[PDB]
Amino acid sequence: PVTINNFNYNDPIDNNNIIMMEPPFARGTGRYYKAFKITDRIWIIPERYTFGYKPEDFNKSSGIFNRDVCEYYDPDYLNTNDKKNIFLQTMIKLFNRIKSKPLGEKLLEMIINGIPYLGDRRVPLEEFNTNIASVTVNKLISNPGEVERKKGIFANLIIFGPGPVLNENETIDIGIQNHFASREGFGGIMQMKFCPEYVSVFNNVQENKGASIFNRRGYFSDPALILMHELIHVLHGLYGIKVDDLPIVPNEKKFFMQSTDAIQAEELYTFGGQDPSIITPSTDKSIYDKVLQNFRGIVDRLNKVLVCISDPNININIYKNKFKDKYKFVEDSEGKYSIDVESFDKLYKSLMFGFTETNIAENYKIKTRASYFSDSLPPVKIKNLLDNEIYTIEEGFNISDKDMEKEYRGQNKAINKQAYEEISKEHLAVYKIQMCKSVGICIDVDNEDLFFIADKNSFSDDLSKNERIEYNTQSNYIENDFPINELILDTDLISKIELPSENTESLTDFNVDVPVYEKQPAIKKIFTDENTIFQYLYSQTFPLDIRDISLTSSFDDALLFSNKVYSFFSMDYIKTANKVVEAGLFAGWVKQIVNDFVIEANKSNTMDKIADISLIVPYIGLALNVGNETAKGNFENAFEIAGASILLEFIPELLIPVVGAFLLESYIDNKNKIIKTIDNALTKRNEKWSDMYGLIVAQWLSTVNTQFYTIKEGMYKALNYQAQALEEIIKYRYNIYSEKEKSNINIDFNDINSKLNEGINQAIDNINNFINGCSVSYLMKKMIPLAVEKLLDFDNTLKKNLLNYIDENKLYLIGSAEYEKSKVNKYLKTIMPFDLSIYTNDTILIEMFNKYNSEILNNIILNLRYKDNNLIDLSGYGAKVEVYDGVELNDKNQFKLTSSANSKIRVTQNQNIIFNSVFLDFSVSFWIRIPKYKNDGIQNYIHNEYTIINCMKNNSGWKISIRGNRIIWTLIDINGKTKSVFFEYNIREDISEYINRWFFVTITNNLNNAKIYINGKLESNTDIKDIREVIANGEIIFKLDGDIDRTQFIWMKYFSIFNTELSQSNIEERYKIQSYSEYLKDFWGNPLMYNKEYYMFNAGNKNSYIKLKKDSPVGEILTRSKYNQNSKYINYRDLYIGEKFIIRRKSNSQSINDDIVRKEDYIYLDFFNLNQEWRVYTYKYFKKEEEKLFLAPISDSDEFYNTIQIKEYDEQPTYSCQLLFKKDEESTDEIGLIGIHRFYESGIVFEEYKDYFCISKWYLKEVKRKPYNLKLGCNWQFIPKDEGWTE
Ligand SMILES: [Ca+2]
Ligand SMILES: [Ca+2]
Ligand SMILES: [Zn+2]
Repeated sequence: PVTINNFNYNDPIDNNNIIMMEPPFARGTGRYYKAFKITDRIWIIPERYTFGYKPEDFNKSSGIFNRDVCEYYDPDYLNTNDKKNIFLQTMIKLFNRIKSKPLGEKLLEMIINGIPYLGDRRVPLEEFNTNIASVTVNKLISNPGEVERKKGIFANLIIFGPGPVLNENETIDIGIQNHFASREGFGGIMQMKFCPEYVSVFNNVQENKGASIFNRRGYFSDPALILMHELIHVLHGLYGIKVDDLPIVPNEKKFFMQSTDAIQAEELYTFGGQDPSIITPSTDKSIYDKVLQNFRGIVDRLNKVLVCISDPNININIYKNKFKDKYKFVEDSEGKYSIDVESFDKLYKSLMFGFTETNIAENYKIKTRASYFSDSLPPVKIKNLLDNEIYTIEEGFNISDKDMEKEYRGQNKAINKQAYEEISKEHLAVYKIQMCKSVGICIDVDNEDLFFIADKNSFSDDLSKNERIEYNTQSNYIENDFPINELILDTDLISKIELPSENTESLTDFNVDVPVYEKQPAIKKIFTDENTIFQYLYSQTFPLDIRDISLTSSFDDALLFSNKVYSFFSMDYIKTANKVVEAGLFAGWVKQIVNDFVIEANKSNTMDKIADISLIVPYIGLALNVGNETAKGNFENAFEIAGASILLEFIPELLIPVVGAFLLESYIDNKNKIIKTIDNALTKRNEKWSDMYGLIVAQWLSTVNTQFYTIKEGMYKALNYQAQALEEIIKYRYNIYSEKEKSNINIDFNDINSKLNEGINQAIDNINNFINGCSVSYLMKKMIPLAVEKLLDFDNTLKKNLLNYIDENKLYLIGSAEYEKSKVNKYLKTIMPFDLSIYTNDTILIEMFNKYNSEILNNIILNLRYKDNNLIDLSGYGAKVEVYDGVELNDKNQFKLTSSANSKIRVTQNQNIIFNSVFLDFSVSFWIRIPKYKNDGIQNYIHNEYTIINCMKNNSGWKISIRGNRIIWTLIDINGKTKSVFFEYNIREDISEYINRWFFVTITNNLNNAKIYINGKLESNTDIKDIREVIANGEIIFKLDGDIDRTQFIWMKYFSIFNTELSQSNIEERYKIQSYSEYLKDFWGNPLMYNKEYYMFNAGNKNSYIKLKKDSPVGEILTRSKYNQNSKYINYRDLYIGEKFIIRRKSNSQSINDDIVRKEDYIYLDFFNLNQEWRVYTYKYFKKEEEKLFLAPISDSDEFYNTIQIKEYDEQPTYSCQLLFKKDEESTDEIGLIGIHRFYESGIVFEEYKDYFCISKWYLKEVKRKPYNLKLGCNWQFIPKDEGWTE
């Protein structure tokens, strides 16, 4: 158990637990400090830390010590005894809060027992030397009047009050002759500058801190966690493992980059959480090795130590025993000390990954920042930590009895205001970057708001070095984690060995290196005329001395006029916001513009499913103009084209080393070692893959995700500014009225602000998801594949290497040299799948990942789309696409393959996308229109199979071919074994849904089946378990190839590939998404047009058509003629028959050229009678359920309705549409729908039934039934002449 001593600042000196100490950095001169022993080996000195600081530095000046801290100054802190005593009592409570839990008590116990080795690098191995400034510190025994008697003592930790900057807590170790004992295994006296009342403030952007913009957002820190954070550094320092290694260093070549001090891996380990992942596994191991090496040096000293000259009273055994336990060395029955790998490993992990701020915060239920790389904010002052009404040893601020326990409400700035006070900005110092334009207006930006981007130098190149594979060689992995529960329950973790006496001989060699600090300018100017994020956000603010503003979509005016504020919301929203109204209409207006705000903010949930993009926040580009001029042009389009990478302010130069070559150890005649060797090189190869991935994740987190975090923050600020601006306008407008008018104006600013705030929170969530999705997208498509390339390159080089090896030893491999020849190939075969959770256990990151991977659209490895008269791949994987001259394309994303040699498309697929699941698992989807066979060429049509899409590599692959009325899918495994599945549509039907008609195809493949889907429905299946490997990433060729007729062609649209098997659900869903359009379709499936001749088809009367009756102004219904010629293979009904209709537009007399017919349009339905154009009418006064339509010349009789509204009642994809007659555009009185009705006719000679072109009210209720009755006689389709259909 740990004992926390008690005392008052005025208690008298006793030279034991209360002394006059001579601090290490005083170099043995200067005055002493009243020091209090709070526990063994730990001292508290309630005075300001002055070593290395000028006295005036304690005042706020025009400078700053650290560029990334809102520094608070106060030279009066601790300038009295009562203050010093308060400081003491406060420290006592914090230490008490700390040991209040097992985890904290152990940290304290580990620290107390982690006494520094007696000596350092300069000391001889056979000796213990206490006479160095990292081991002994002196205390003055003498009477106040002389330094006559000084005594030396051993100490582990000395804690002072803060230096010039109150909120800049720090742990310092002792350097002597340019070396640090605490960094080389010995350990040494640790010091700390600490301030308990002025704690840091932080807030999680992805989360809602009270979810109120008009209120204080954020959380303040539990000073006990802050202290435990520093105590972790102390623990590292004491055990001598606070080693230096390759640091994370920020790139600063660009003005938008954040400037900050280099960050050592130890710093990130201390914080824990995601941060350790920024330290590559490479460096992780480098550090592990350095520490191990340091321990080897100590264990060797223990086996050599003989005497201690410095203190003749030191008991060598007592210390050898203590140090043995400290470092967990093992001693044989003979007394020989040696390093035990298990014990070391566990001890190392415990100190670097067990004791972390993250793990501790979690155990003590204390809330803290998300990552070391989180924007710092202005600190707040806790009112009184000594008041149990506000802060307790057991719960800190989150006191349950006060209901401040849930959701860390006790640390919530908006909820626990009685706990703290805001700080006088007048005393805060903040490093700023002043961006001036070469002219000239200037903008100040906090160095915090810039983009932190790790320079390439931050990462290890170790992967590029050679490796020696020997029968004994083994893998190397360091899990950046540690089971906190076992750490807490570890029985032998805490020493049970006697702590030696702290009294020793006085220190006489005061040699030590003292740091010297100095401020630097708090403002750094830079010149740039760039109008990126910083400017855009700026243009959205206004001066405090200005209260009358106006919104404007002009970024340039906003900058030029203080009364002008930029808004990235809609033109309409902007106009309404600047409107001015009568007091009596003000309330209406307030409700209107506020609701409008929420609408605009909510556009953050926009979907773009047709472009295979689920979520997109359209206004991000206008709001920040971040990355590549994202404020110009249409953002959504730009995004569809280049994706996530267009949002980045800078594209990072990744470090992807060529994996060092392997060197295997040969063992002549030894059939065992030779094999081991081989096996090992294999395993090692896998370690190389993992290490490479970690290297990637590390760079992604510190150069990419960091930028995206900056963007999410920028959006939060942008949205906040918009609300503030609107609020400003509202207040201004309202205050223009008289008190009398105001009294009668019903307005509740609390509901307004609540409305805004809510709309913002919704938008923030959408924005956060969109951005995380982008980040993960960039990782997986722009980073990972490049690592895969070099990793596969490595594999190959290793492949021959291994073979050539087995080769040379085949002798000593005799009758087994074979069983391993394959063993090698079959290993370097199946590669390693990337798994984020392997390099981190951060909940947020893991979830981002799983979310991404659970979105089918991300399984798209090829998506050919039309753009600026050209087909490009928008999968994001960069496939190269060559579209040759003979290929015709349109902006309808339709492309045509002809019989010409140059009607061809070549796709060079990305070779670095994992596509070899090792069982075949992928899908292909596309729309197609296959022309009808030539009646005189039917034999060749059914006989000649021709390839349309071929993807082969080494006589293995897949292909789509066609033989007449049959489309075929074929696979060839590496052995030449083939399998196919096909879909054949019937060519003997009166009317076909497929011939010359656009239809959706989808082919799925999995270890067991090959399935063909047509329009969302499954049509064919083939068992493919037999098929072996199938190379599928070879070149893809789109071209007709086979004995085809010269007139043969094929139309294709939306060709795409997924590296997985699509479910019936996904397929049905893709069918619907791609079928959608505002416009109606024609019989063939192309968009319906105005001023285009069409024959009419009836879905309810397939073999019926319309003809003008000879003696009557009506349309009679005749039976379609059918295929005349003979042949046992074909049969169909003629389509180019009946009257030739033409759809005419209604409003806008902008001539009658042409255009697209959209659902709900009003039209005239005409047809050609000889040289004239007639029209279809309805007698307004028919009284029966149905009426025969009136067909006559164009005129405007008041007895006939002539206006028709085209409709779509079917909610599922269809080429049918319906025609409605309504009183007039306005009226909601539906006269009826156009269809066909049966009539009984009995003349003097003939007696029969005869169908007519009618209008009918019966259809009105029928079209509402579900499912939609496709057979309804009111379902029509328009057939225009098409080269794909001849009769
Ligand atoms: Ca790591
Ligand atoms: Ca302005
Ligand atoms: Zn730290």
